[PDB]
Amino acid sequence: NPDAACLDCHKPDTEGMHGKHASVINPNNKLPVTCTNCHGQPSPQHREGVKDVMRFNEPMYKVGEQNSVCMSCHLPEQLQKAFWPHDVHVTKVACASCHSLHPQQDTMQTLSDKGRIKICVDCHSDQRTNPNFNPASVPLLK
Ligand code: HEC
Ligand code: HEC
Ligand code: HEC
Ligand code: HEC
Ligand code: HEC
Repeated sequence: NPDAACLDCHKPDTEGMHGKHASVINPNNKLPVTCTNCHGQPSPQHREGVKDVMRFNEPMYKVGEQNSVCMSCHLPEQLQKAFWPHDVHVTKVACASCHSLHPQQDTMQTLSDKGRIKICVDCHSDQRTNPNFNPASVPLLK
């Protein structure tokens, strides 16, 4: 269990993977998805706050760096078929500004029809009125 190493320090509930990715198979190796598949690997300096592991929806990494990890498994063509606005956001805002992957359910998969339009308004309006908007880290929808 390669996840057990992380869970020696991290909280198995809130920092455990309890969303859909807990039950999926990694298309690259046909094994269960592990922590490092999304976060990469800690260095000896990990506890100090260094650019070792990936951090999602936080200011440390550029949008392109954050989102590229998802694309080690996901396919841009298929994302379009699921939800058109994906393409224009792939390089522009953190995937995790919308998706929540650690909890038992993802906020995006439960949105009503109205909610799927309100997210556009909420974040685009924030960009117009918030001088400190940072596309790498948006707490708005959380
Ligand atoms: C203790 C020896 C740890 C082990 C083993 C792992 N993690 Fe860790 N992690 C630890 C600390 C004390 C911190 C805080 C560092 C800081 O920024 O001040 C972290 C941080 C993370 C994060 C970032 C969370 C955040 O605050 O934004 C992630 C995503 C993370 N750690 C992941 C992670 C993974 C994938 C691990 C196994 C490969 C792992 N950690 C092990 C402590 C320790
Ligand atoms: C492989 C190690 C993956 C990485 C890295 C990421 N995802 Fe993933 N995800 C993966 C699989 C095999 C599946 C099942 C569907 C499929 O494409 O085969 C998923 C599923 C999702 C979903 C949908 C969950 C649902 O409600 O059905 C979402 C929203 C999703 N994934 C998002 C996502 C994001 C934002 C990622 C980077 C932070 C990411 N995934 C990485 C495999 C893998
Ligand atoms: C809000 C504007 C979003 C951002 C930014 C990202 N995603 Fe998304 N995604 C969003 C919604 C509302 C949905 C549900 C679509 C539906 O009709 O139910 C999704 C879906 C996905 C999926 C699942 C697709 C499927 O086959 O069912 C995946 C794998 C996914 N999203 C991944 C993903 C990635 C990798 C993103 C950053 C590049 C990303 N999403 C951003 C809303 C939003
Ligand atoms: C993608 C499929 C992931 C896998 C597998 C793991 N993590 Fe993750 N992590 C991912 C995202 C998109 C986020 C942002 C929040 C969200 O739920 O969407 C995170 C967050 C973390 C954090 C920070 C938690 C916080 O500050 O609230 C930590 C410490 C963390 N992740 C660690 C971690 C561990 C130990 C994992 C294996 C059990 C693990 N992650 C898997 C994406 C994904
Ligand atoms: C942050 C949490 C966002 C949410 C939710 C949505 N959008 Fe967005 N969008 C966001 C950023 C940071 C940018 C880049 C702005 C820039 O100046 O480059 C965008 C961009 C768009 C675009 C641009 C298309 C283009 O001219 O190429 C469109 C058409 C767009 N966004 C639409 C859109 C929709 C329909 C959303 C709800 C599903 C939505 N956005 C949500 C940030 C965020």
